[PDB]
Amino acid sequence: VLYVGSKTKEGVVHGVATVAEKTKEQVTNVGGAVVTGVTAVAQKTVEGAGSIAAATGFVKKDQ
Amino acid sequence: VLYVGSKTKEGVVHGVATVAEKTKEQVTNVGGAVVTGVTAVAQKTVEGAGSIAAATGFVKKDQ
Amino acid sequence: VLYVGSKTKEGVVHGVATVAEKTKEQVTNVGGAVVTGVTAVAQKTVEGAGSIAAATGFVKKDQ
Amino acid sequence: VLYVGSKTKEGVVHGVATVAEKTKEQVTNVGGAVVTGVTAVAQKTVEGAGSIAAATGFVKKDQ
Amino acid sequence: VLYVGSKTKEGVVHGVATVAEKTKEQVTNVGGAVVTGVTAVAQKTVEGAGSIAAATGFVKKDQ
Amino acid sequence: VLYVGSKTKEGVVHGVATVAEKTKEQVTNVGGAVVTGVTAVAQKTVEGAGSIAAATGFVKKDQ
Amino acid sequence: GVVAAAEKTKQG
Amino acid sequence: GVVAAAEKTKQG
Amino acid sequence: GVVAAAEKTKQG
Amino acid sequence: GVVAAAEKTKQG
Amino acid sequence: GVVAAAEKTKQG
Amino acid sequence: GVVAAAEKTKQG
Repeated sequence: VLYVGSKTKEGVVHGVATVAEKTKEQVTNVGGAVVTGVTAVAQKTVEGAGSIAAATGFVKKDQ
Repeated sequence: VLYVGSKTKEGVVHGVATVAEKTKEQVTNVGGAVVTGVTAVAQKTVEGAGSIAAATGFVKKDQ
Repeated sequence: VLYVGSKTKEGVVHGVATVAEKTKEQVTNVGGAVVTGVTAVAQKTVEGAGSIAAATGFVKKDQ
Repeated sequence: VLYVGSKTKEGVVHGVATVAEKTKEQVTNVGGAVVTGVTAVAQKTVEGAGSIAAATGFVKKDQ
Repeated sequence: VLYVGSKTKEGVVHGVATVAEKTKEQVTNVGGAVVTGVTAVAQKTVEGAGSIAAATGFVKKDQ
Repeated sequence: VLYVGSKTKEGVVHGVATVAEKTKEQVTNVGGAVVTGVTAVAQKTVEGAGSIAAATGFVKKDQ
Repeated sequence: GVVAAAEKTKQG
Repeated sequence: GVVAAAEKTKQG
Repeated sequence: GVVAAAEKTKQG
Repeated sequence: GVVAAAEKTKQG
Repeated sequence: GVVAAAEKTKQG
Repeated sequence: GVVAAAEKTKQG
């Protein structure tokens, strides 16, 4: 019984319940970005960036 | 029974309940960014940035 | 019984329930990006970026 | 467009979210009645009694 | 378009989300009644009683 | 378009999400009744009683 | 007549 | 008459 | 008459 | 250069 | 340069 | 340069 660096928990999601009742959902984009409905998401990243729900219209970089 | 660096918890979500009742949801963007409905999200990042619900219209950088 | 670097948990999702009742979902994009309905997603990344629900309209970079 | 006795609503429950985090629940009865944890319950009754969460130890009625 | 006795709603449950995290649940009864965990229940009754979560230890009725 | 006694709804359950995380559930009864975990239940009854989650220890009725 | 009973002894 | 009973002894 | 009974002894 | 376009006409 | 466009006409 | 545009005409 030493428990060195053990029984850890990092980047965990559990026990999620969700109900979504809609009559008319309508997404309409022109030259852009849309992110809708992200749920029950977990991750762990080492030596690097971590992004889960990102949106970007555009990254225009000319000469 | 030493418990060195053990039984930890970092970046955890648990026990979430959600109800969303809509009659008409309508998203409409033109040359932009929209993020709607992010829920039950967890993460851990080491040596790097961490972003969960980010939006950016555009990153225009010319010559 | 030493438990060195053992019994760990990193990038885990469990116990998720979801109900989505819609009458008319309509997505319509022109020259853009749409991400809808991401759920029950987990990952672990070592020495590199980690992205789960990302959207980008466009990455136009001319000469 | 007359709408006689229409578009009614009687005995309805909707849009309920609940989280219950316990470490040790213990029920122990001897010759009695226990009701625990009633939620999201609806009903309609015509010409008769309506009971939802009732408890009764005993109804002893001898000769 | 008359809508006589139409578009009604009686005894309805919808849009319910629930999370229950326990470490040790223990029920123990001796000669009794236990009701635990009733959820998302609906009914309609005509010319008669309506009971949803009822408990009764005993109904002893001798000669 | 008359809609007489039409488009009705009576005894309906819809859109239910549930998560139950336990480590040790233990039920133990001796000469009794136990009802645990009733969910997403609907019914309609005409000219008669309606019971959904009922418990009764015993109905002893001697001579 | 009916009878119900319980008992929980724990030394230590 | 009916009879119900339970018992849980645990030394230690 | 009916009879029900239970018993759980555990030394240690 | 790239071009995208959409159009939805509905009389009635 | 890029171009995006949409149009939704509905008489009635 | 980039261009985005939308238009929604509805008589009635």
